[PDB]
Amino acid sequence: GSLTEDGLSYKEKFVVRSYEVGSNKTATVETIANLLQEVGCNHAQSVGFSTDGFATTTTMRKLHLIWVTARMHIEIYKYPAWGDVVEIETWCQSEGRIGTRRDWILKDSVTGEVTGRATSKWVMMNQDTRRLQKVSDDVRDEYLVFCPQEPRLAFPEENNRSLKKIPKLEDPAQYSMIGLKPRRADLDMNQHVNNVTYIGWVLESIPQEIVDTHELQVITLDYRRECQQDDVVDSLTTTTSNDSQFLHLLRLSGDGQEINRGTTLWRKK
Amino acid sequence: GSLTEDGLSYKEKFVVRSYEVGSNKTATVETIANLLQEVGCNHAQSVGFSTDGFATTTTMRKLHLIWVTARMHIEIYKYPAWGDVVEIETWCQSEGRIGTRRDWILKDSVTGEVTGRATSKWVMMNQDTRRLQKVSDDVRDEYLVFCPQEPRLAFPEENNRSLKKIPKLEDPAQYSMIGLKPRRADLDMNQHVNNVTYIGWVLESIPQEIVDTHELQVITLDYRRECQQDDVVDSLTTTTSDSQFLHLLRLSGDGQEINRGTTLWRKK
Ligand SMILES: CC(=O)N1CCN(c2ccc(Cl)cc2)CC1
Ligand SMILES: CC(=O)N1CCN(c2ccc(Cl)cc2)CC1
Repeated sequence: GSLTEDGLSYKEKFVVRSYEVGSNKTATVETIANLLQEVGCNHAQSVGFSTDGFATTTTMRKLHLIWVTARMHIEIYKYPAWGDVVEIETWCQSEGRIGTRRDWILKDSVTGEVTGRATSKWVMMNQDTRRLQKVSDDVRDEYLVFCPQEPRLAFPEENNRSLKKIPKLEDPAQYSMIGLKPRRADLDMNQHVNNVTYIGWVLESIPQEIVDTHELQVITLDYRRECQQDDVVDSLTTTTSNDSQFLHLLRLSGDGQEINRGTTLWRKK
Repeated sequence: GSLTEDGLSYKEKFVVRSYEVGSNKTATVETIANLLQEVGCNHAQSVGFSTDGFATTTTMRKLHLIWVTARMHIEIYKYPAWGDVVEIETWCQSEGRIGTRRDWILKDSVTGEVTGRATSKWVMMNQDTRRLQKVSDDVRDEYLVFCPQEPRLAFPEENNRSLKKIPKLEDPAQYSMIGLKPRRADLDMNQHVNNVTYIGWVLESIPQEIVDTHELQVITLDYRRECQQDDVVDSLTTTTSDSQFLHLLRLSGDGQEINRGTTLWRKK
């Protein structure tokens, strides 16, 4: 991997592994999400930011401040097959008062065609209190020199899917998968549940018949609260719709405290 | 990756990824196990065998025959750190009547030192009936041309840790983690639970204090029965001692055994 010529974005190539593919012999959306996270981590390492997933500065670290994902939106046109080389380009931009954004473009290395795209919205928060806080000018100034300042969007369209408001699923859910718990492989280096695990938990309540006869085209996920190492989660799904659409909700098994909500769009094979 | 000069082994390099490391910022044993499986798959692809994990021949495929792991034994001296390059060499050998074997040597790419080693025993069986079958001479002959015929062992010590018999844990277990279920990420391309998931399930019943103050040095795991997509598993552990543990994975309901194993941990 390497920063591009203008130093305002980062590119990396990946060969799809045997354990990274699903029933179609192509990479799963969780393998894609792991790769987006990996290239974001390598971009941070390339310019001196933390490499723990929070991409902090020394100033943020002494104030116990971190960057946290508020929303992840992924759209895949073609899932790469086992042994294929996928090239991923990533960049970040400030959105002032709303927070910050990281975008990605996935391409087939052989043809150069865009096979997928993703965007994520981030907010600054105190690590201990979990209270959101506005980024100071002195912290912001350290990041702007690594971002393009002219808008560069992976999703430029007028009222695109990445910005749509997601409603809360109402009981009873059409489908459910209960008692989901994270194991040590689901945790990052700081013992937090990896964002990719929540994607897997959302998809667990999709009926296998849909998975067998459709391909996942779009996934949007809002992150409201962290699932702790010892928490148990319920995954709820209701069909909202050639295409199938679902509304999703992840909540704690006991009190029903919401941790995530999202929507998925599937296309018939 | 590539076959070596003599064509009797295969080598591949891997750079450790950010999501592949544990609290020590070094690769987990599950990341190592995934890499061993990956290099075994690439070795099969490089000489025309199936690439689904069963490394079958056309003849085996028409008879519904597969190679299945009976035992996996891994010993790690140094876990590679995030961003390090690890080189893995793998080869396979026939053990006649006992079944077959795949071995691996892990090295630090920069220094060339051996950082780990692994061995696995395989048996042939019918995929539908699950009955073990003796390998025919015509099937065996297709594989021998890709194996060294002089013994080449990752664990040569006479009656070493890789060959020790594992006893069955007796109730009550000292520690337990119950109700473990596989999700779609735990399945391979043919919807079977990946062997690496069972390693993760075994380790779930190790107390976090041990994980926090020790490094896993050796793991031996016997595979008795497959956990299906809709099965629920209980993971049991009892200290037998460095720290040593006896492990047992069984179905949550009837207590049917799926795996047994032992782990050895070294104080940090
Ligand atoms: C970990 C990660 O991908 N991100 C998204 C981009 N981030 C960012 C922060 C400040 C400014 Cl001015 C611009 C961008 C925060 C961290
Ligand atoms: C999947 C896997 O790792 N293996 C290695 C050992 N195998 C093998 C079979 C026959 C002979 Cl003669 C030698 C070796 C089966 C495939």
